[PDB]
Amino acid sequence: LLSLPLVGSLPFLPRHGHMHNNFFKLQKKYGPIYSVRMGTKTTVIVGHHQLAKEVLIKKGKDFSGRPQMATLDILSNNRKGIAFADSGAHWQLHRRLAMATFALFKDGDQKLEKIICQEISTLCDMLATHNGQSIDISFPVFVAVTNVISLICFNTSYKNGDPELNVIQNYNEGIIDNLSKDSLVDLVPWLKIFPNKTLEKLKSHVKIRNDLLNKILENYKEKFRSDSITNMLDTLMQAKMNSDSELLSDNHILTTIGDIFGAGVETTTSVVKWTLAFLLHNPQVKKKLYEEIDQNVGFSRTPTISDRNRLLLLEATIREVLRLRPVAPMLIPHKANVDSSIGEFAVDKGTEVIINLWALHHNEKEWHQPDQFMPERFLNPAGTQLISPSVSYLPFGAGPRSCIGEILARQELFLIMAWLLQRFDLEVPDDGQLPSLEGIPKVVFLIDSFKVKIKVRQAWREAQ
Ligand code: HEM
Ligand SMILES: CC(=O)[C@H]1CC[C@H]2[C@@H]3CC=C4C[C@@H](O)CC[C@]4(C)[C@H]3CC[C@]12C
Repeated sequence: LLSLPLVGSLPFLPRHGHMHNNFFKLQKKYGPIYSVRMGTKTTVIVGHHQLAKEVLIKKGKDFSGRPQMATLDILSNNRKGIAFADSGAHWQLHRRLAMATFALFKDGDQKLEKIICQEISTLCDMLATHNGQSIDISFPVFVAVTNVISLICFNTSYKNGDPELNVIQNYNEGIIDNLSKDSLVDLVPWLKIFPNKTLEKLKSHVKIRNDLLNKILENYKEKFRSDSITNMLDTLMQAKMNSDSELLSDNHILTTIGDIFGAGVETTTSVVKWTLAFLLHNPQVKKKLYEEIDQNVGFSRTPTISDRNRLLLLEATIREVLRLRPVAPMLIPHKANVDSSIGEFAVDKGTEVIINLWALHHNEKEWHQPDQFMPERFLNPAGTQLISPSVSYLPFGAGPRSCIGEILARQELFLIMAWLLQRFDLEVPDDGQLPSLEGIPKVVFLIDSFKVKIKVRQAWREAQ
């Protein structure tokens, strides 16, 4: 009477719970760092901030690779661009170019605060027409951030009603949906197991997206001139002519613009939706934010970047949203470029390594009541300045593969929330339904579409 032969073993049920939460629960049994193997591939899950900072910072270069995935190969055209590119010359080149591009908006007649505030005023006007109604603000916000990125990349933007915006929204939604079912970290490779159309569907969306990028590129090749470097595509093209020109082919440049448009639009739109959601569940915090803005900016002017020194609760709220609901609760998978180690455990070349950011932001030894939305935790006991209550906090990642849009992201988020609170009461709809805060884990941690009643504030109207 013997034990059964065991051909496979998994520690939890696939497709049951959010994987990032499942991995975190396993830490109780197994500690902050453990592995799983799928056939020949081995993946390592890291869940403590110290070990995470070893992988991301102290040994960044050792762990800066990206694993190959069938779906990411499609979206990135066989590993071009920045985000899904393996570490290497192509990756390093476009990455630095993209970062240098942000210097052309440091100030001057192309100031980032002004570009953003231009789109936000259009967004505000649009939303004012819905005065007294309940709406889903996904699309207006998406259009506003799409313009901002479009100005950074091409110095161009869309007029309201350009149906191209609906086209983009449509393939974005389709890409995000098919890129993964679960998180980007899929436990079992079901895609390569059962008959399915996922790759063909993803191809189809990626086709439409690429053909649109091709179109914009051929138009820009004729508008481009060496004496005017004002946007990202200039930088890529200026760099191509000075040139190792195999790293700056057409596909490379498109894939790069693709990632920039991708991350620029989807992440920022998502965090605004989450922020509005959390405020609808917390009228009291929302009350104090109105009081804060009314008493620090008033209705004599619009909010500006420099008001982030004054509106501290607004900055704390944004930080607390990125804690509870990180856009990428498992970053993007890393990969060991060389043989190495984490916490003095050996990690081989080619081993996939996921940072469970969700664990870092809910670690009970590092955060007081992690389950709770408490913007206060980012304010000194008085409320006079911001502080870092924990080092176990990495919403934008760190080291070599860290976010390159973080400042753009922080500022866009700050200004949208600041303007919106200045002009609008944002209440629960007359149906009384609150948004679900459970979320949907894709490559981005989406929130369910919900509605808000939007009303021009009486205090703003009086300002005439
Ligand atoms: C609230 C908004 C955002 C958040 C929370 C965020 C967070 C992150 C995270 C976690 C990563 C991956 C770090 C890693 O893989 O270790 C990342 C990577 C990246 N992000 Fe952001 N991001 C945001 C907005 C943006 C924006 C606005 C842009 C572009 C302007 C952008 C461009 C990128 C790119 C290109 C990468 C890949 C970097 C590489 O592999 O070298 N992100 N971001
Ligand atoms: C937050 C983050 O890490 C960013 C880095 C690159 C970003 C991706 C880059 C490209 C795309 C394709 C686009 O159509 C939709 C979003 C999507 C899939 C982005 C989602 C979020 C990603 C993964």
